[PDB]
Amino acid sequence: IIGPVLGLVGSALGGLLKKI
Repeated sequence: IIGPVLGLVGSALGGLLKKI
């Protein structure tokens, strides 16, 4: 991927959303 950052944050973004 052009930027693994956007991909990694997006992952933690769904994990934080789980209990959000």
